[PDB]
Amino acid sequence: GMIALEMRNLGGGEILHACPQESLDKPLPCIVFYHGFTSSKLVYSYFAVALAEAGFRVIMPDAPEHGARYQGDEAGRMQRFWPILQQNFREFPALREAIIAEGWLEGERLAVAGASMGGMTALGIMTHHPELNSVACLMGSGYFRSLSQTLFPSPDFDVDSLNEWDVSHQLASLARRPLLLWHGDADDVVPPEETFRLEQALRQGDLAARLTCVWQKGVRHRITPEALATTVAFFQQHLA
Amino acid sequence: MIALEMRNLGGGEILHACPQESLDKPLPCIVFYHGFTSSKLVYSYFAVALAEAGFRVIMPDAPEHGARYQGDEAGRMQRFWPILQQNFREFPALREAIIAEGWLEGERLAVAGASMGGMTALGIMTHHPELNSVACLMGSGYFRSLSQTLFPSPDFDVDSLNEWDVSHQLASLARRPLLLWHGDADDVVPPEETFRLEQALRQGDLAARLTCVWQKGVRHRITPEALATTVAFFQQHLA
Repeated sequence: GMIALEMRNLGGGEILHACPQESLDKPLPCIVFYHGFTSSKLVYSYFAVALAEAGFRVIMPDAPEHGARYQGDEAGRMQRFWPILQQNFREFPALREAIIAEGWLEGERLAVAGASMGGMTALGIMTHHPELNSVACLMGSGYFRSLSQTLFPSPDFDVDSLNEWDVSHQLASLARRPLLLWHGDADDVVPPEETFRLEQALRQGDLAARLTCVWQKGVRHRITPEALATTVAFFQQHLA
Repeated sequence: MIALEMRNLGGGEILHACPQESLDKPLPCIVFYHGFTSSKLVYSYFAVALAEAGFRVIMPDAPEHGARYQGDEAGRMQRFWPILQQNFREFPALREAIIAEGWLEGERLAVAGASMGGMTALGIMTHHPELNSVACLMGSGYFRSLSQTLFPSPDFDVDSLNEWDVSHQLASLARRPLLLWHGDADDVVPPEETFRLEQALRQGDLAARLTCVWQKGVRHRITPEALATTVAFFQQHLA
């Protein structure tokens, strides 16, 4: 069916909202989707299209220093990946409250998803919010302390700031609700081992009963039609 | 606020996006072609961005992609070049279908695409000087030579690409505004493809309508800057 999409201000910033046309004036199951680093909610808006076509409401915010928040300091942003990620985690409760205040959320049917930096965001949120319906992380990681040593390392940022969010001491929270981990097995940006290590830790700990882990052979750091279909099908089995 | 729908035209599924207030009105239209092994849904952010700018956007499936993909992953990898050639050939019928829907205002029609889709847009250009403007993002016009290195297709007659290859008809690329965008670290479609076309047009005195945009350090990926450049280009030429 037909979907509606709009840019709207919510919680003090700009979001992208998509939903079925026939449900603009109704609460719905909602997915917050977080975009990747140096990308934007508009570049990742195909997730909103695909999920709204499946009947969901999708809310896409701007990460710090991205989208309408970006002021052109490209070199500085390159040095602030990890503080940007940390602020992304911290902004989730206020965003949830703003969604609820709009009348957009049906009950407790709220999920969180993202790709790359956005998938890292989703996993960190999950450690603090296992009441969520379900979570998806595509070509991401939960091992922030480790990965911040090599991937876009941030000068003058204390790695201890990531302690509360890193998934190493939070695996039972990741096991509490349905979790999708997707990764291309040839990723040359976020190593596939980030996701393999998490899958193996959950399985070895008897914490994998709610885990869906999908690998795509030969795929690098890019979302494919198969990854998108996997994401939609996952939410159709838990959030719908 | 924009509206987006899937529509079935003559047995082919298309993605259509436009401003909600204009659903029942003709508009300037952009046909956007997706990349190889991708789909119109994965590239639908172009439809979102351009509809937010006031355009109607029509996105079809390439042969063996989207709703036309019915299996044979391995076979599809061997058929890049016949898929591209058939993508060129389908444009007139697609335009006729768009017009039959009442979607197109006059002759205000442009084509664009990324990767294989940008190749498609350039090939269409060579045969359609009546178009308003054309955009090719991280693509190439040098089909005959590129077919020997990028996803080569066995048992495909390369000579059938000669009628489409831009290097056999440089003046046709100069007839209308043309955007070439490329990331200079692209490891899938080499940036040299775009550099060589820009230089060929400049050396032929055929670059007066050419806009060439590079992004330093960017690989085979559409960035927010590339997307903004595409929107700004069509605003310049469809206004």
